[PDB]
Amino acid sequence: RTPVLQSTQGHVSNFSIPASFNGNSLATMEAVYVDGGNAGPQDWTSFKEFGYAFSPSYDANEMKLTEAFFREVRDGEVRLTFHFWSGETVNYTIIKNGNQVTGIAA
Amino acid sequence: YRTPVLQSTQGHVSNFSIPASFNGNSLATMEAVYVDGGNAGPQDWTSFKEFGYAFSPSYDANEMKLTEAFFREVRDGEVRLTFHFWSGETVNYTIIKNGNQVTGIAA
Repeated sequence: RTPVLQSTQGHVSNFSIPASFNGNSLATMEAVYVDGGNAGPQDWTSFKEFGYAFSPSYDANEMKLTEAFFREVRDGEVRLTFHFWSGETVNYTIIKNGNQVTGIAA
Repeated sequence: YRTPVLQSTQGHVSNFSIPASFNGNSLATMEAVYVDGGNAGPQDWTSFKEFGYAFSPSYDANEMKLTEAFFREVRDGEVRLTFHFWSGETVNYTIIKNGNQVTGIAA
């Protein structure tokens, strides 16, 4: 099953993507720049750290991307891949300008 | 022109969403002041709160989100919110915060 993600506009300090949880449990998230390169904390991997960089908020139907995550994102466009306990992946695009971030669902 | 608008609700500070129609409008900003005076929410120096940080419209879901960060800077009690659209026109709403609980009352 693939319940899934809304477009949104937010701030780097408490950015949340509205998310229809009902379905799945999140396993991990990758982040890469559009034109290649791992994005976010730990440049040596595309896969980010649960809790530190991102965390699902099942009660609130939100995916949080933390401020620590955005500290390691160069202004621009980033594609996120959310991996669930299979079912299956879900892409999402984020555009970061300074403190502003726009999120675009696939 | 037109004023589609807001429902009463009850929630927790972590989350809080006000049911909202959407249409007509697009939100421009939101003010928050205590009933007894004083700017409420993050940035005491202005009544006008920060779009995206303190609040955000959720057009697809017909909701106004007030974030947890907003509430962290609201002293327990009663706050009047004034939502300003592009433009048509303002809409008042009352929130009562008690600890982690919040009640929202429509105009």
